[PDB]
Amino acid sequence: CPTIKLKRQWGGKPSLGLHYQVRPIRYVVIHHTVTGECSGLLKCAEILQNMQAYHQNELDFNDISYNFLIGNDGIVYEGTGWGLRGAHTYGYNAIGTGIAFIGNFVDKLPSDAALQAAKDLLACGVQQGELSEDYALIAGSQVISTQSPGLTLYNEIQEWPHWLSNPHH
Repeated sequence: CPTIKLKRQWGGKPSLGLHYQVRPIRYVVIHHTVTGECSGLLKCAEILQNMQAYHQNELDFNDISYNFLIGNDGIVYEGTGWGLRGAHTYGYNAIGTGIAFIGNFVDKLPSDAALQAAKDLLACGVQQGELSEDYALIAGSQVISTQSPGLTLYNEIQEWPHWLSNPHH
């Protein structure tokens, strides 16, 4: 079970509005940030802080759009966190957990540590009752008009158990 970097622990601002999710959650949506990569708290916190500010100020979201975000270091950074609605995926915020790999993975994969942290996050979520034992894992590109999480990353995750090939758009 990965130790999650909580919101305060990376210097993030409190959410401007809470919307509680049903438990358990049935969909996990995978994204990339279309940002540079990062490792370690110092560079990861800068990106997340700027991203949250952009989401709250320019995009009018209550908080950083993703539920969780994962760095090259293989640490899971709390975005909206478990049980709270983000704004990462149209039609899948209330009923989904949005997980973004930090970086751009059209042409490359995230680090092995990032990929393993993600699998651990999903298994622990099932174990803790955060996710349905038969949760569906999907790419953002399956359900909204986007390339996220990037073709290469997309090719990776369609091989994990729980991948669902036909989620509703």
